[PDB]
Amino acid sequence: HWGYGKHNGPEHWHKDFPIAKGERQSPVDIDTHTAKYDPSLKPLSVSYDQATSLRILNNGHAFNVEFDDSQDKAVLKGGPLDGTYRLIQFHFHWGSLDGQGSEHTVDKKKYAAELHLVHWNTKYGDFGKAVQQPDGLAVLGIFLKVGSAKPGLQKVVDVLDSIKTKGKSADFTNFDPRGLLPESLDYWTYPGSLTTPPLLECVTWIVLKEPISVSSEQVLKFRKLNFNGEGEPEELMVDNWRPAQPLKNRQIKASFK
Ligand SMILES: Nc1cc(C(F)(F)F)c(S(N)(=O)=O)cc1S(N)(=O)=O
Ligand SMILES: [Zn+2]
Repeated sequence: HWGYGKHNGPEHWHKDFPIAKGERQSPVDIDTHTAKYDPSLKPLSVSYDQATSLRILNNGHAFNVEFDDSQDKAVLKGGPLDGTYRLIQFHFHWGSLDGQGSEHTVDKKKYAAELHLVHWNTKYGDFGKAVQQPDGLAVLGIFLKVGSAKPGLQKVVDVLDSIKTKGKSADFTNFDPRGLLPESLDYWTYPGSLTTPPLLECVTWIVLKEPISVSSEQVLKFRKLNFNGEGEPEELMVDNWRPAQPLKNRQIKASFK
């Protein structure tokens, strides 16, 4: 199965998923001097007040905090988006050390981790159908740097002990994702793909410029998770990030000057 190891990592994915070498793959390096401010971009709208979390799951490569997307509650609109995108889940990518972990990079700078809030275009009916469309998903990416603790992230941190190994899940209701957002919604956007297999090119990426700060203790607990299943040799869940891919025929647009 695909993973992030030497024999099943990012450099191997193309064999089972040829699209890995496609024309709009993610992540990418964001060259802040080449990104162009775009006035055609409408205001970004993040409406998470009615978000309903359900549970958290360790899927063997990261952990997903799932939400009830059977109704329009937590939605992302505006910005480069047309229509309404419903929040289905969020997860993170992190490193073994503070100097690495993020998937997107800024002027080649790697952050300690990266938060991905995944949303799907409601005009497609369901997530499975949305991922087969060029504009099926919108992922809001947020960088994490080590410094002060992020109060809104602690609830996630303290439940990780209960889902240490692959396949384990735990009830995770009443979690408010608004607590993971930085002050500014300034962002960069470009057409890309899922950063994990099947690497489908169905994502409109919206990466926030302002990172949130998390404590060393908080990220340390992320690093205590396991890639392996219960009762198997321990393989710490770290460095579950895909490196920057060729930008190719794409221009990254900035919402700010
Ligand atoms: N866009 C998306 C969709 C999924 C999906 F699988 F849920 F579809 C995942 S996953 N494998 O980590 O859950 C990850 C992403 S990402 N890293 O591009 O934000
Ligand atoms: Zn991701």
